[PDB]
Amino acid sequence: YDDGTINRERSVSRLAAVAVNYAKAGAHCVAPSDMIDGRIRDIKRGLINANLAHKTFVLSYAAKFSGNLYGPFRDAACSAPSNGDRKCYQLPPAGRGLARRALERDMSEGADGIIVKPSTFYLDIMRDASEICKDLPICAYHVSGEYAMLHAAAEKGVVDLKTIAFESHQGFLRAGARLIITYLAPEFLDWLDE
Amino acid sequence: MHTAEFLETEPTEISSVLAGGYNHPLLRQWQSERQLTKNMLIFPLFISDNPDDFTEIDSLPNINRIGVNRLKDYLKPLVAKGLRSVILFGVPLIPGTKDPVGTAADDPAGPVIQGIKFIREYFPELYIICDVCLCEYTSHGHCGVLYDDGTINRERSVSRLAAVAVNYAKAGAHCVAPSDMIDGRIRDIKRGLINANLAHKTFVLSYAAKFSGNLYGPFRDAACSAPSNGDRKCYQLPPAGRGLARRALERDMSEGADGIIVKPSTFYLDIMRDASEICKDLPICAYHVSGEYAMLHAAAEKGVVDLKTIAFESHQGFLRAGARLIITYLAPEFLDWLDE
Amino acid sequence: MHTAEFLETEPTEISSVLAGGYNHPLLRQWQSERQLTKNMLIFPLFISDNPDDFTEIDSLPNINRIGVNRLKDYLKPLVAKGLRSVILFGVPLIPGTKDPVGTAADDPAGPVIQGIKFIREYFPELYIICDVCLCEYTSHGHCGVLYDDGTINRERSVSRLAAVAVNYAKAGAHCVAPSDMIDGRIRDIKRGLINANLAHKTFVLSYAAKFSGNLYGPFRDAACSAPSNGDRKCYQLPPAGRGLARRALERDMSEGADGIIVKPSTFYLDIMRDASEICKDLPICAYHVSGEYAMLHAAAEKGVVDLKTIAFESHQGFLRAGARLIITYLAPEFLDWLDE
Amino acid sequence: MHTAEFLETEPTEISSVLAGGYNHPLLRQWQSERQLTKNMLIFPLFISDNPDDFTEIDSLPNINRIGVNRLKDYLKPLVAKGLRSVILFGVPLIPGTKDPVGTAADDPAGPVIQGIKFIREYFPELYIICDVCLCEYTSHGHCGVLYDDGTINRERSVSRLAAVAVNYAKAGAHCVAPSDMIDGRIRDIKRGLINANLAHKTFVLSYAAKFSGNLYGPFRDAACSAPSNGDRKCYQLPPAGRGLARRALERDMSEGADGIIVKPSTFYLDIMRDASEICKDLPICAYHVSGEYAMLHAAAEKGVVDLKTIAFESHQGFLRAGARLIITYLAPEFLDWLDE
Ligand SMILES: *[C@H](CCCCCC(=O)O)CCC(=O)O
Ligand SMILES: *[C@H](CCCCCC(=O)O)CCC(=O)O
Ligand SMILES: *[C@H](CCCCCC(=O)O)CCC(=O)O
Ligand SMILES: *[C@H](CCCCCC(=O)O)CCC(=O)O
Ligand SMILES: [Zn+2]
Ligand SMILES: [Zn+2]
Ligand SMILES: [Zn+2]
Repeated sequence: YDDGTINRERSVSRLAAVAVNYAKAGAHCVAPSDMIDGRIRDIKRGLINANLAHKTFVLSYAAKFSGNLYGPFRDAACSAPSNGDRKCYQLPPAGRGLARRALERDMSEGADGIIVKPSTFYLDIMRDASEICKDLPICAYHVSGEYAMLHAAAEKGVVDLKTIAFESHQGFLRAGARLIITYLAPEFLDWLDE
Repeated sequence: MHTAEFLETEPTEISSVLAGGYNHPLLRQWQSERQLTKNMLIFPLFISDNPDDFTEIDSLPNINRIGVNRLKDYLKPLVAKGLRSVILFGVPLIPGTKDPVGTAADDPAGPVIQGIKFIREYFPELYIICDVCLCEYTSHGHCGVLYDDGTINRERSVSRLAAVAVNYAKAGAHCVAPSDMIDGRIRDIKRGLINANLAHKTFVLSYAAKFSGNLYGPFRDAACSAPSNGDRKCYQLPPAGRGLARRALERDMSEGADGIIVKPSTFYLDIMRDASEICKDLPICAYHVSGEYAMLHAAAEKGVVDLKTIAFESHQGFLRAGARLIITYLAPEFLDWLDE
Repeated sequence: MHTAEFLETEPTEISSVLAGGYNHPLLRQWQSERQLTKNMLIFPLFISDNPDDFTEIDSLPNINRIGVNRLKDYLKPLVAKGLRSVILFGVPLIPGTKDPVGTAADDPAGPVIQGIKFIREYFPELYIICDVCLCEYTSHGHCGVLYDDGTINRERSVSRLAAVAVNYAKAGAHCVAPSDMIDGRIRDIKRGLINANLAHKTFVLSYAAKFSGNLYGPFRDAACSAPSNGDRKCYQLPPAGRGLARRALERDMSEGADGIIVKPSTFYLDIMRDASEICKDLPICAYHVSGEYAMLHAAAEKGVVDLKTIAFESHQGFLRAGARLIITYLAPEFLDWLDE
Repeated sequence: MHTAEFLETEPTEISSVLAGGYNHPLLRQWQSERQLTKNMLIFPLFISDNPDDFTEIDSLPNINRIGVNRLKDYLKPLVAKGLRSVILFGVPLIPGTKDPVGTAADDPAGPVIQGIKFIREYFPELYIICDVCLCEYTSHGHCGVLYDDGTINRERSVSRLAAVAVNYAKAGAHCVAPSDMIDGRIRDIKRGLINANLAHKTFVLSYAAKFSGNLYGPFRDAACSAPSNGDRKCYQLPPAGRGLARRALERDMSEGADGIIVKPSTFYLDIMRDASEICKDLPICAYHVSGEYAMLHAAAEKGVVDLKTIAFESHQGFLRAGARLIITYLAPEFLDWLDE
């Protein structure tokens, strides 16, 4: 909006277009990560009208929280909320009630799956999701801050990288996830073999 | 030209609109099921049998091993800042003090009981929790009395444990927190307290869901006791074992726990949630373990995160998952922050 | 002309649209609550008291009766392909070896215990499960000690059974799987293991929901023992009895089962689901029975189905219904397939 | 000597004792939540456009393709034995009769509608169910109208389907059973029936949970139509997909299904159970598929099982899992057996 807060209507309108265009280009799955109210509905409707809903997985970041764990990401995809705070749309860390409502909402609006982000620090929300979205695949996102915290701790000798990597990621599966987005995927491609 | 495309959309459904509930700073407080207060905080104390002790524990940043004559000067600022509870771990370093049956566990001249008498005299408003285990007192560093083969002897171990716990309560501990994970020990501790006419005044805070893992590093570097010859996995639950943790939670509640501890904490938030449903009528306590505590200190130092920010995030995480109590090495920092 | 008519319809409701979730090969993997892995597989072994045995079991395609000196050569390829667990059935063929009280059940020179010692020595990474029953050892071919009239004697039977199970664990079995279905036997087996100081290391895997039926054909043709004079229906549950199976499941869990077996499997998938709710905190195991296994081999041979396709369909069926373990005669084929 | 050992045991706990409930033949009837009756049975009919047809369907033992002038002589013994319901599948073999949009589906001179008029006139006590799909009528053998690329066109397909279903009801079908699995088709069929003033008298029996698999073999060998160029997996649910089946069940109920079909049956008993909870207020119907039916015939012939025994076991299995209806090719045998 002219004031700087977010314009729901024009934003979701813009977002649905992008998602559809990614699917037109050949993406199998779109994962909206904006957290703007009602965007999954408009993305699903957009895919329907484009005759792509029958082949596009909508993987919503349904429970995405504000926090101190996104550090390295901004240092990669170069984009950190200049002038403002992404807390008026990311949920507050203490807000379990809102996350539960956001989970039911995205499922009801057409999500085929949901992402919980960050992961370790939100395992209880993953569990909540496993009950509310029991018929849907749940995906854990091990965020750059969580990933950097493990690398740092190991380097300092607090823990062993591979041990704490398997512990944290088995932690996702214990809490209800059956999918994991992780920067340690290349190491896991190796380890799971042996 | 590639121009910005905008799809036609439907009017907003009311059911979509959540942001009305967290647009303002005070609303993100409204949205919390429990808010962090000072009396929620339990600070662990490692008591040495050298009474003039004050030794830095290598891998436990800003945490030390302290003897009785250094205790009042260390605990006075904290109690005057709002500290309400301590959890005691004894670290007897005198040679000859460890033995097969963990005899020194309840030695009246031992660090724990002396620590109990100290605090009871000089800080009688302080709530005293005592860890109950043999690992700190055994020659082999395990949490119970072994069989000749080296596995654990359930019967003799719980028999030994109940004695210790009762003795800690006799000495004046308000709360006993058994951390051994040996099957059925809460029953025998409760029965022991009953027969000693102390059950009506002793809180039994069970480490009901305690997991094996890579997060206990600095602790062993403090209370000097890491499972020589063997692995504490045959009694600590496997990290993937949600089913066993749920069963262990129902068991300890049914055996008399007044409260339960989930340990470690951040990495087991889903188990805390499980506990909040199964043990809904009981206080649930999070233990932020030395490995978790050291991981945060390390990450901050490296610039990955801000210590105080991630400390508040992690600990509010405990409250979100169902805990209303927190055992944490960051209690002294939180005594400061909660004021401002 | 008859032309193709098309009714006017409403815009698509989002609530109608599911295909977004399974349009791609990797999504049909995403959609599974559990994926089939190699360590899920338990392969049954029939051990003969003739140590040089290797006899084809007529009605059990590609499955044989093997003695101790033929075991290492038979199990070596499998363990090196990923086999992690075996379930042992003894087949004593020596005359004079069967008797009223099933004495040979725990004979230290008997096929089971000798099989246990063999595997423990030459394959110490293998997890050993022992079937626990008397039917293979009794003169009359029934699963417990009878009354003079021929019905089963609960007390003496469970007394006899607990002894056998404990003896198998003494000999080194990691897991005992009682398959008799006699009321209360899990309690007495657990108590027996407790008193022998073996409960802390022995998995009790109860055949909690075992049904009467037409699917056990080849088994009797292997372990030579089909209910002479009588019917095993007065202890196996009736196929229509869902209520009894549910009660039997709660009972065995409450009596100490660490896991439960549902048998047969395909034809009882709804009971597996029932078990997944009642015994939600316990591992559930599917037993693909010799009749089910022979039915698939027969159907394929006749061209009704493809063996490997229907094998993966049936066994993924177990995982869908709640099982995370499978006892199956197709384990050797699955050791191969899961690789590719 | 190795003697039979017997452990000391505790008195019997009442909670252990279940056998009091199934010791007698009439009790295994008491124990059933539903008993199999004759009016539960629905027999499929394959109607050819050659009215003098009576051709054996290779892979469907004792089942044939029949034209209108052979129908009364074939259905008379059955109706007089207790048959109450039929499910019609048309098999138009005349050249030029298949086409892109499945025009022949609701051809008034087509086998289905002619079959409807036949039965309505000569067997007006018979309840008529019509399969609703395009696969039997399309040039490419798929269950809906395709996009140029070959995937399925949801809108035009459901539009085409609703027309067919309504037309079957106009012709006098009592029940329509859509088997295409295309998202949202039940809504449009119900709306179509409403607008035609037929919803008050037409049962909509949805194939809500229909899975991909290896069990449909003989069917394609009967109704001649197997997915040329492609795979019916992008609309049939994956076998491992319990979550999708549960969602599909809630969807079809919410869209107006009066009943639901689970197909295949034995191999999906856990889904039947799921359905019994989600669609608890609706009749649930089991479809024993041609592959399942052929597998039983094959297994019996090979001696693995007894046909009638395993037929009663499997079909009582449907009732145990929650079904109160069964579509089965063994209906004629069951008309006989249920009498004795
Ligand atoms: C980006 C969506 C996924 C979270 C990035 C995860 C990571 O690697 O840190 C938006 C997140 C944000 O920067 O607010
Ligand atoms: C000690 C009981 C509490 C866990 C220690 C927490 C910490 O600060 O690391 C026994 C744990 C063990 O070492 O196994
Ligand atoms: C044997 C216990 C497991 C069932 C055998 C499974 C098979 O391969 O057929 C007792 C079953 C019995 O014969 O009653
Ligand atoms: C036909 C609908 C009912 C399933 C046929 C049952 C049988 O007798 O095999 C469509 C199924 C298909 O061929 O995909
Ligand atoms: Zn300990
Ligand atoms: Zn038996
Ligand atoms: Zn079709």
